[PDB]
Amino acid sequence: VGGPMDASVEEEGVRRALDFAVGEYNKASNDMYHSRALQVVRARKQIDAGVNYFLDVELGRTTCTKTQPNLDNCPFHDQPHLKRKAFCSFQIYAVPWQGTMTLSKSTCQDA
Amino acid sequence: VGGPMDASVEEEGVRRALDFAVGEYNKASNDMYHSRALQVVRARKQIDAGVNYFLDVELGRTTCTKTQPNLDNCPFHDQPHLKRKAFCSFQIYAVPWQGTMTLSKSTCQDA
Repeated sequence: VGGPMDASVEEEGVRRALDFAVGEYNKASNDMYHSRALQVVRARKQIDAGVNYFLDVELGRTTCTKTQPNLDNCPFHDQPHLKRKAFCSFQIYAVPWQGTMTLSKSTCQDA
Repeated sequence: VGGPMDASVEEEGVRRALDFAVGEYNKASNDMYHSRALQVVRARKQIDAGVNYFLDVELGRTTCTKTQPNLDNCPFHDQPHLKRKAFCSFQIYAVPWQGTMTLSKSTCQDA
């Protein structure tokens, strides 16, 4: 009911996946020795569609603290050394059946 | 040709996305002040399907260094304090048209 279906380690995409993983494990790992798979205890897979949102947005620093109300519409800093406008690029990954979002990518260039 | 289609900031899922993002921006940010969107310069979206692989795997530390050949089939450490078997869970996100993989999740419990 909804979850990942089993797949044979024999399967092409699974070998690719498993090779990739062990690969990253070794690259990241700090061992001078190479590790490799003894045995795959379980391999499953899930086709999963989601929407990516790409938003390019200018943010302004408002005059309200995070610990106060109305934040939605309160006014931007006009004092000279207090103001900051940043320009940001956000990538958001949305799985709509699940109602969840993740910030995949985030840069603010700030100016 | 292949890339993200424009979407109206008026659109429901986009407001959700933009609110989510600014939200995370503030949570992560170190400012005592709240930032909010001045203007959204550009908003696009892409429906994108990929396969998730979930692999549960026991890894063994082999006797070969990373800087030598045959690593695919070379033998595990048998000396007592040199051997390590770990048991790992890897989540791999594959976009097959693009031929790319990402390690989304990775834990080795080590024993």
